[PDB]
Amino acid sequence: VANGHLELIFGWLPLIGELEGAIEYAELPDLDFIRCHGLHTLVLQSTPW
RNA sequence: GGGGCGAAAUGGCCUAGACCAUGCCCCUUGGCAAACCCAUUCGACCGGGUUUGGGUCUUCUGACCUCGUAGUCCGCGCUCAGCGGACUUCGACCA
Repeated sequence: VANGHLELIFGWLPLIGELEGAIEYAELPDLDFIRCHGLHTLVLQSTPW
C-alpha cells in the first residue's frame, strides 16, 4: 500500500497542473464597455395665424 | 381628405447618428345691418322668402363726394369765407 498510494498520487499530480492552469485562466481580468443616451425637452410658446 | 412631426408621451436603434411603431397639431369657416310678403282670434307667432349695405359722373381707363394709411416739407403769415394748412401715394361689405 505504501508504494501503491505513492504511485497513485504521483499519477494524480499532473492533473492538478492543468486544474491550477484553468483556475488561473478563470482570473484573467477582461471586460468590455457600456454606453447610453438620453434627451429631455420643453415647449417654449405658440401663437395662431 | 389634405398636410405636419419626429419632435413632445413612451417602445426597436439606442458612443453617435438617422429612421421607425403606436402616437400626437390644424381645415372643414364664419358674420352681415336694414326695408317688405303670407293664413289668422281673419297678425301677435315662431319660423321662412325678396330688395338693399361706402356711393356716383362715362363706377371703360380717369375723376367728384368721403374717409382710412403712410412720407415730406410745414406757418410761425398771408388771405373777402379765413385758418392751423400744405403737397405725393396705397385701400376702401366685415374677422
